[PDB]
Amino acid sequence: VVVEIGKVTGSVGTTVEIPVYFRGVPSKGIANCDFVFRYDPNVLEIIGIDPGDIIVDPNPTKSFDTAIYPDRKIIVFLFAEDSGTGAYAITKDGVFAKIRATVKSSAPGYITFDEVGGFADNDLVEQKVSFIDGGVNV
Amino acid sequence: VVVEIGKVTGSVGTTVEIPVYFRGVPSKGIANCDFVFRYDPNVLEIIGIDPGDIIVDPNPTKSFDTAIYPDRKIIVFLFAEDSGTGAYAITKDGVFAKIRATVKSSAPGYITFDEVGGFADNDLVEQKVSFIDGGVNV
Repeated sequence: VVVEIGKVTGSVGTTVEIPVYFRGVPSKGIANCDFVFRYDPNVLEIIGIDPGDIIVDPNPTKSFDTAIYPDRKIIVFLFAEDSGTGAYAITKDGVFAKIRATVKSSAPGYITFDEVGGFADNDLVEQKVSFIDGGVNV
Repeated sequence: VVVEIGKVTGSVGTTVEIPVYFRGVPSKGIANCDFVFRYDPNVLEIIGIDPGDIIVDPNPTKSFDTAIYPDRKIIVFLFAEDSGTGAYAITKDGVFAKIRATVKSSAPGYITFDEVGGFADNDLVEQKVSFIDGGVNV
């Protein structure tokens, strides 16, 4: 399993979307996972983070949650398959989330992997994961 | 509204419980809130964090969630009233959560307030909050 933060470009004053990709998803699927990303609030102002299309839960906001802490310079991602039967597990490669941010400076806006929490398939077995960094104008 | 991390004592090798108190809860209740705490993984090893009795949701784990990041030295608390009607809102003073940790050293084990996210009543109005620090053997 590989998690990749996309690399995009944008002008000062405009709002961009940075996608987070999941690839190499196992057959059993991913029932839950959580991780933290680091960013610079002086370059990028996070307006919101939306669930990707791989989130099969009919009401994505139930299974997907995020917390943003500017002062700490971190973003927390928490995914917990809401059905409780493994029904809403992530089973296909694609877009996991979309970060919406306003570019405040032309300085590079890095979004880097900081730390992983859990990351397990439907049988609650922990998976091997690798993260690739990205950001805006990098 | 005041959030207080309790102060407890314990011996090296034993497991303790540090309670988190909520006081001055408004009439409308608290529908959601999130915040981060800092700790030292060399002194305290967090085994788990359980929802307090003020969490009225019949299945507390639905409305209450936490993430623990040892390397980053932080604990993230996320409360989001699960009914979606304001039914499971926190409406009375009491114990919000209980941190279970194994004491690994007799050095002071501080659990300090780091940053707040949201904190609103049932009408989605943001509340004024103050945090008091605590920990083990402090």
